[PDB]
Amino acid sequence: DISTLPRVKVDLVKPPFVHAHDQVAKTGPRVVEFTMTIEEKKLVIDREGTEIHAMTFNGSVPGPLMVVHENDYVELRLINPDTNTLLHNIDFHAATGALGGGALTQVNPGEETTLRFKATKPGVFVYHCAPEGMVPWHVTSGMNGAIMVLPRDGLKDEKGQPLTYDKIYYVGEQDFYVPKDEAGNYKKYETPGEAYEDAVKAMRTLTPTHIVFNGAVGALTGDHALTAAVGERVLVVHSQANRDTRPHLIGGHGDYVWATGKFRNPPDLDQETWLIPGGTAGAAFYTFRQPGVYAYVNHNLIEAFELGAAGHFKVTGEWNDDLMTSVVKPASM
Amino acid sequence: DISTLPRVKVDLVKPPFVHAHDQVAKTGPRVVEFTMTIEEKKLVIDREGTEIHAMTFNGSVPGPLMVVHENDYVELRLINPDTNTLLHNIDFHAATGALGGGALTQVNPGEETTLRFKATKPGVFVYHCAPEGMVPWHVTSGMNGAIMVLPRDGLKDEKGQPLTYDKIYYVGEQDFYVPKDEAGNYKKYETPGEAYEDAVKAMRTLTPTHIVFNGAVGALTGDHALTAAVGERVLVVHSQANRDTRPHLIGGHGDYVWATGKFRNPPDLDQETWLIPGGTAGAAFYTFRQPGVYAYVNHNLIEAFELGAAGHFKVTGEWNDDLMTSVVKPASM
Amino acid sequence: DISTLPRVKVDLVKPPFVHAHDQVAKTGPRVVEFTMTIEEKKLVIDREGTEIHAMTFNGSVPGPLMVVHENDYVELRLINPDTNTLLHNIDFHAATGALGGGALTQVNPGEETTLRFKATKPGVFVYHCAPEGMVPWHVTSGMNGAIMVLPRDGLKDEKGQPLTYDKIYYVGEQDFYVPKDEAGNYKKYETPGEAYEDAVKAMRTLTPTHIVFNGAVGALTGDHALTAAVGERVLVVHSQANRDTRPHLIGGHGDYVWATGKFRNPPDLDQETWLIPGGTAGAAFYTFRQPGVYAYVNHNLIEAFELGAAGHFKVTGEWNDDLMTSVVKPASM
Ligand SMILES: O=N[O-]
Ligand SMILES: O=N[O-]
Ligand SMILES: O=N[O-]
Ligand SMILES: [Cu+2]
Ligand SMILES: [Cu+2]
Ligand SMILES: [Cu+2]
Ligand SMILES: [Cu+2]
Ligand SMILES: [Cu+2]
Ligand SMILES: [Cu+2]
Repeated sequence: DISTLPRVKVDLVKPPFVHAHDQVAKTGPRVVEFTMTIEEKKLVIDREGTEIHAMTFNGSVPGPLMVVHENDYVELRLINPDTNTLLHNIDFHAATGALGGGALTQVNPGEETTLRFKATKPGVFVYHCAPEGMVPWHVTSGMNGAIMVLPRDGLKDEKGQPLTYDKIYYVGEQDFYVPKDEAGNYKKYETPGEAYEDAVKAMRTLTPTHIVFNGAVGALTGDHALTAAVGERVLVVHSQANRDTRPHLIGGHGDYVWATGKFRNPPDLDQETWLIPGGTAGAAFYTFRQPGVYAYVNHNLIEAFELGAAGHFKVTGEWNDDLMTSVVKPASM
Repeated sequence: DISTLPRVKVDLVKPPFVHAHDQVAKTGPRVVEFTMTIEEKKLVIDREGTEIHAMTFNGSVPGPLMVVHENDYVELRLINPDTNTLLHNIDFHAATGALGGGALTQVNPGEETTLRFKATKPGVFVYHCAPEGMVPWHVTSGMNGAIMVLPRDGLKDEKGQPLTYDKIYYVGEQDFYVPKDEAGNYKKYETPGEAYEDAVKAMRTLTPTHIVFNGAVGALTGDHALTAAVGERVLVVHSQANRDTRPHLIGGHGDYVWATGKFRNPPDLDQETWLIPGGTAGAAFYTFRQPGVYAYVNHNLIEAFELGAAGHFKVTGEWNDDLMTSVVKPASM
Repeated sequence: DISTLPRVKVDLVKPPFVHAHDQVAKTGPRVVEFTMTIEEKKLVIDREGTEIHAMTFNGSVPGPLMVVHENDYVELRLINPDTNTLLHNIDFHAATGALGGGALTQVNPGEETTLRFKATKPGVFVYHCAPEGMVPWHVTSGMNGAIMVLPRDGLKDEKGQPLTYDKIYYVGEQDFYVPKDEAGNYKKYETPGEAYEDAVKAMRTLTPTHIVFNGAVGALTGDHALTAAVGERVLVVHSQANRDTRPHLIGGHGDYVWATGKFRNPPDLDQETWLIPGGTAGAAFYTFRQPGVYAYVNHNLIEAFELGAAGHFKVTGEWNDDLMTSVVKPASM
């Protein structure tokens, strides 16, 4: 009887940070209550000032990472304020039935709904908007995020021993299809419905104009670089709701990788690069061994360094010359 | 001595249905006799009336699913009637030697051939036409299907216990490269050889104009939706002879997935989405838990909902409110 | 103390051949000394005479395969002669820290450097040039190769028994983005810096003009086909530094495949086709069972047969009619 279970309210935080949670469940099954408010907003996605109408869950691209344990219930209050202009809904790939919830959560501006589902399968999963006849348009406008369903006993390695992360980050990777004039210039629009009328043609090229982490070129750099210390164990959750990606930590590895995101499977070990299919979340565990700057990319390096799918870590601590050293620094002899 | 083995004739059926077979082999090794007749035909592939010259095995795109057991012999009589205009052949990815059979099966219009191979490796496998110098042209004209080579003791899970499907469907996914005029309009042609003269340029864009299940937009919808009941175990075989895909059951999962199709490997569990590389067949097992409409897509949602890679299931039975429920239906308060 | 370890000098050889090595380490950990000299050169990449400025490690596309054992030290002397025009560096995906070495190895024309790293993780790994702000440009100009880090006890199967190859080949697969005039004709240039000024636009299409093995259309055919004998065990290492590929041996299989290249994981069995993500090396083991010609392709067959990602094996020995036979040769009846 679900009414006899504990209810716990969670306040979500902005990616790439993740709300506070316990890896090992410290209670029995609960009803975990989340509220997300839909926001349509203009977003500047590149250094050039290119502007799109973003369709967001909770004001961000990606939407926030939700975290529960296996056989908890997710209870989502989804709010579509009348300041928005479109009909939206939500499909959880973690959920079973009703198109992942999409059939039950269609909210017009001025409406709200509350969906409950049982998180029966452990892993990281995409969630995304999916309105009939407008699915790729909403998704590729940024209206996607992810949910992590932890095993009740936390994460385990390929031999059944614990893997405990010290830090967790959520990297949402977004393909955008910004329409262009005949010369190749990106268009801007006053409303989402104006933007929509060039969108299907732009999408049908299957060629993104931009591919970004955390909603913009350079978003996970500078004052917003990801951080760690030598010795720290970091889980990087990575989603792509519409298009394949191939994450890579430049100067590191994925020590343990669930490339298709599902924790009942043993992780792949020692990955350089892994394929997260479009429509999937994956997760990589790494223990930092060297200080300094790292880049974290989609390893189609064009997509990374030209189209925006690149962020940075800044890592503190002790350089290990056994692991790597410059024997003779660059010089002319 | 192959001449001392039983011979069994199989009459093939039209995808997405699959000929009758036993999961667990009820006889010893056999010679399993199949006949396929090549048919070049005009095919309307979209709602707009776009017409291509399809190059088919047995009149369908995809060709039919053949089913045998490990260490059976496949004996295929391949017929190229003189009503056709091109030279064709067949390459089985299940087979060993002679370019999968392609080197031994070149048939002009008016010719037939009979190939035998031993199905030494269990899994689902692509088969496709592959005439020297015209390989992608034939494949991307629809001239591909798949063969399932079951283990003699049936399918097994990640721990060695039986997996028994109640229903099986074969989803062939086809990328087409329909040539366009300068404005973007799709061309039509009177013969395959006329179509060929714009084909290499269209293909070289690496950008399909259409991506369809069972040979057309909407083919696996309406009166041709796939069906199941709550509680039924369904195996969905999925092939793509030329281009990567990423299948996803909207509102379900792949409970057990062989994403690259080979049953000696333990399946991946609880997948949301999986990558079937171009040139591969994969297979997903799911037990339905909720009634209603599902969509089954390539989860590049542009490819799905704009280019045609989407079908439906209609599932009968009992809604499970523990698994999912609308707590507050969409409303304005 | 690294100074107390043996030093062994290796002279590299031209792909697809691989320098001599021991599968099972016959010494303790060593410092393995490699020298590579950077060469910018014009390269003809197709039958039509299309010419690019290749940026090479050691004169070849791909660069040579380096081979060491787990917990050896790689010590690379990287030489950038003043006959070159650009600044280059090297990132080892096998290495830990300093952007895989890229931060420590920036060499102007006329300079050299020596990097040492510990090969702590077994597998095949990409290495590539990666100069800040010019990364995809160098990589897609051919400036990438691979390194194999063998387990000290050699390769093992999915059950822990030895896998010993008789032959090894290295297939580097290169995506090129040759700029075109308005009609679609490929441009030529007198220097790399001239070529660079059309390069970012060509790359941003995400549509290669050419996709080749061993640096040119047809490079692994004719007098340069790969060779084997029936019964021989062959390891094919395959890398793609920038873009996904899907290798396939036409008329064979990958009996044991590490599709993402890392030997601590059990191989996938009996693969028809596998996905090597861009930014990765993979490795497939096969025992030949049939003589004759094979093709080895990227199984996007357009990429293979139109854009150049196809090579051949010529295999000697005994045809096995149990495995495959023509029962009735093509004929009209
Ligand atoms: O090595 N990462 O580009
Ligand atoms: O959740 N499937 O689009
Ligand atoms: O069967 N290989 O194209
Ligand atoms: Cu929406
Ligand atoms: Cu989805
Ligand atoms: Cu054909
Ligand atoms: Cu093939
Ligand atoms: Cu370089
Ligand atoms: Cu890299």
